[PDB]
Amino acid sequence: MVVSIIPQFPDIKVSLALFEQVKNAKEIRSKMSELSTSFAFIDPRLVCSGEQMYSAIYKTLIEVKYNKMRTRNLNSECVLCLSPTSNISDAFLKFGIKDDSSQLICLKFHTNTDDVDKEQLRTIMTSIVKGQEIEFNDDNLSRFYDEALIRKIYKLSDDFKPQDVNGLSRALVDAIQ
Repeated sequence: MVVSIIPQFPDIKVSLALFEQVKNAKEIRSKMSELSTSFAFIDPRLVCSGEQMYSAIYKTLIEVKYNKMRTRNLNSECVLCLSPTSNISDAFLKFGIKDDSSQLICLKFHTNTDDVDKEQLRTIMTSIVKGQEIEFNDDNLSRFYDEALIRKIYKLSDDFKPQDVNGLSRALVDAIQ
């Protein structure tokens, strides 16, 4: 897993873990709203890069710090900011894990943590998720995204013709920012 801190928001830490060969996506999805106070579970088919996720996390803390929290918690707020929609139920429907998900991103905002307990967190995540943790990095995210779904959901122009994941990513960061 990765623990990420934005310089201009020094008291917030976000942990990101990536899981593959996930077996219990259905069970997790059924408890998604209840689980949101502890984790967001995001469908990697919609996420092509780390910078996409970091851009969403930044946008989240900006909206919350310099505006208003629209949802019940930061984990959910981040899913809302990752998505083009203004409605959280729509964001969960599109970006949350699906019954048929075989990979997932597990995200958690820590506000009160002075120093994240990485072994405890990993233990809890793996108690909830039945799958194999792999590194949260661009090499792995590049494997699991679905350009078609991404194009449709972020409303990318058919004219828009990226040459690689870097180009696609850059356009998503733009949509998000």
